[PDB]
Formats: sequence, structure tokens, C-alpha cells
Amino acid sequence: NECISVKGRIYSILKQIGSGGSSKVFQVLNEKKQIYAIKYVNLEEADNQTLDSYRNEIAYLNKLQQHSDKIIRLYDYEITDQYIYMVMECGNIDLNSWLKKKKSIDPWERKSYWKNMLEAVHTIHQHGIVHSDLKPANFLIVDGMLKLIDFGIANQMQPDVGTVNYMPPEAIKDMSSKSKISPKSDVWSLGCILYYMTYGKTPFQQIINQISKLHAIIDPNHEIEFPDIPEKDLQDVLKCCLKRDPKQRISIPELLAHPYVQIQT
Ligand SMILES: Cn1cc(Nc2nc(NC3CCCCC3)c3c(C#N)c[nH]c3n2)cn1
Repeated sequence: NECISVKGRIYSILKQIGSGGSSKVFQVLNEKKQIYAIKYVNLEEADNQTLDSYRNEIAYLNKLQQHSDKIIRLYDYEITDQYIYMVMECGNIDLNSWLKKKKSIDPWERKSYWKNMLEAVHTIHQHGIVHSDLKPANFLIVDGMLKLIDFGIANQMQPDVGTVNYMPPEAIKDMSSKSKISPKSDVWSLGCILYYMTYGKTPFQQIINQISKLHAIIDPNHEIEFPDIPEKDLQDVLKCCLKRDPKQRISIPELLAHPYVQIQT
């Protein structure tokens, strides 16, 4: 019977979906038994640097949603010095958890999920965000669509051990300290997700030891395996996305003109 009020509406807590730093996300119902997700952030312990991360998420979320419905909706929010409440579109489940239920992936549904991810990542790029750490967890399934929930700025949360299987080569090499943030590095992480959606595993998921995994990502003569597949366009998408040179990696605008997106067979 736990409750939350936001602006002038009361919401009943069905369950806590997840949590992270000082944040928690709940599945809730409004006055009329309509379902929502509410993110709660406890701002009491919060340095002025995290405070600004949460403020930035809210502004972009509020701006970015006029421009695409593949971004999760933020309906209303309340922020004070002590807390934040965000009332949002509630997803059936995140893509990481839905992929780990290692079930069949329909080819047409994988194609349409890919379109969804490209559109969402495209619109954040048009407003100057590079997410930089995309993962399946960042996408939610809602009415047969994928919708992005993070812009990669605020504290990332876990359902109620991070991952590295999606990290792009530029991120590793650009640790040895003009360390630019290229839109190309989101293509790599999208490429890894589609790979996982194609072949049931991350490119370098086999390398269970993690220092050696980091080297494979950055080593040119470590070949990624692209087993031949009936969808020849899909195999090609995965090849152009997982090129180690970001300059030669395919771009999002190119990916939207690619036969895999554009020819419906
Ligand atoms: C597993 N699962 C997820 C849902 N639905 C859902 N999860 C959300 N966050 C989850 C928090 C843990 C990590 C994965 C996302 C949000 C959300 C934010 N932030 C805004 N709407 C949401 N809907 C149902 N089951």
C-alpha cells in the first residue's frame, strides 16, 4: 500500500523495478489504474556534479521527446532540493533482460528493433549528445517498440556487475592521457547489440577474462567472426558497424540508407 504523489496526482506502487545510486524506479498506477514508471532520486547525499547530471537528463528528456517517440516519455516531474520524482512511460521490460531470456529472435522483429534503436540514437545525436556507453539495458520494450531511456549522463541503474562487452576501441585507447567524443562510438555499441541479436552473443563474449577481452577489442588482427547468414544485408551491417577504425566505421545517417533498413525482405 506504499504511495507516491507527484504534482497533484497520487500513484500506487506495484513494485520496484530497479535501483542504482540514490535512485529507484517503481512500477505504479494512477488514479485510474493506468500504469507508469516513477524514478525517484534522493538528492540529500548528492554533490553539485551529480545534481547537474540529473538536471541535464530532465532537460534533454523534456526537449528530446517532441522529436521522437522512440525516446521514453516523461509526462511530469517534480524536483526540489531534497528529491526528484519523474513520471514516465513504463516499459514491459528492458532489452538486456529480454535477451537473456535467450529465446528465439524473429528476423522481422530484430530488423524493426534495429530501426527503433537507430532512430532514437539518431535524434540524440542531432541535439549534440553522444551516449558513449550504450547497452541493451538502455532500451525498453513498449508496444512492440524499442525506446531509449538514458542519455548516458546520469547514474545508470540495475534491475532489482556492469558490462564491458559493448565498449568501443576508441574508449580503451583514449585512456592514455583533444580526446573527442565521436558519434561513431555509439555505432560500435549498437553494432554489438545487433550482433548479440543475430548470433546470440557479444562479439568478444567468449573471452571470459576481462583484461584480455579489452585487448581483443583494440587489436586489429583479432578477427571478429561473422558466420554466413541468410540475411546478407544484416551481415554487412554488422561488418560496417564493428570496424575498429571509427573513421571507416559506418555512420548513423549511412545506416539509415542501408538496404537492411530500407528494403523490407
Ligand atoms: C526490467 N523492467 C523494466 C521495466 N520497465 C521500465 N523500466 C525502467 N527502468 C529500468 C530500471 C532497471 C534497469 C532497466 C530499466 C523505466 C524507466 C527508467 N529509468 C522509465 N520507464 C521504465 N520502465 C519492466 N521491467
